[PDB]
Amino acid sequence: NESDKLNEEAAKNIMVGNRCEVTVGAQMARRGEVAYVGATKFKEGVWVGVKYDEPVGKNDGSVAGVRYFDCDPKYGGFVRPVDVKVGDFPELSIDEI
Repeated sequence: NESDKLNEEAAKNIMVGNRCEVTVGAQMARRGEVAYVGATKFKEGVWVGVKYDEPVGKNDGSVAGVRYFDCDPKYGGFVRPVDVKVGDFPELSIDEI
């Protein structure tokens, strides 16, 4: 009950194309771009599909044979809106310093 409310609230400002940072549980934060926001076929509620900067995801934009977005293998992930912050989150990389 409380979780659905928290997820619905967090999703209101999450738009496809937004840069983002994903923090799932204990894991290291990972940045990418929002590729999907809304309901899916695999579980009820709101999901955020992310196209990650590094191959640190779990999918290729598809889950259970259903395509939701396009990306390379291991660059995609689906997480709950509460685990996603959107804003100016540029790619963590240093060319030369």
